[PDB]
Amino acid sequence: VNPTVFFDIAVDGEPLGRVSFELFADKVPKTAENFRALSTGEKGFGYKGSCFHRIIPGFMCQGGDFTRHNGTGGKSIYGEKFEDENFILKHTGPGILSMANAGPNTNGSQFFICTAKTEWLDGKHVVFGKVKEGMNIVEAMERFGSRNGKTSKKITIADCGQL
Repeated sequence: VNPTVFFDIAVDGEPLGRVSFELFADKVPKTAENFRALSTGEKGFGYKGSCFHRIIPGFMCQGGDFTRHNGTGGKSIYGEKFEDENFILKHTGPGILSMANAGPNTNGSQFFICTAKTEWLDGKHVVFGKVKEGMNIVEAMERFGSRNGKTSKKITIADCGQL
């Protein structure tokens, strides 16, 4: 059975709500395991306390840079970067979880939650999960974004783990 992980989201330190994700370990096991382990922190580092640094309404919410907090950092449990596992799954609509990258085979820890269908990312970003519960919380987060991605309040992962 595919693992489920949760983020508890806070806005300027005030609790907003919980989002849970199904990770498609049956189709992208290496990519799913990276996200799972970073969510539990079991390797000694991970997402707890990190922020969503880029939110564009009608597009996506981006996070996972837990070392520089602005899109220039992060690392995977396999090292600084790891390969594109496969592109079996596509960006079919809101709720899709996909890896951010800076070119072929440069996955780290950064990810984005799609809030729209983003078909032009198919075959370039590895899809590895989907929102299971709390899409309404993602929609609420989206309202703190802007056209250039800067957030009007600090959106943080106050807690996270495996359900």
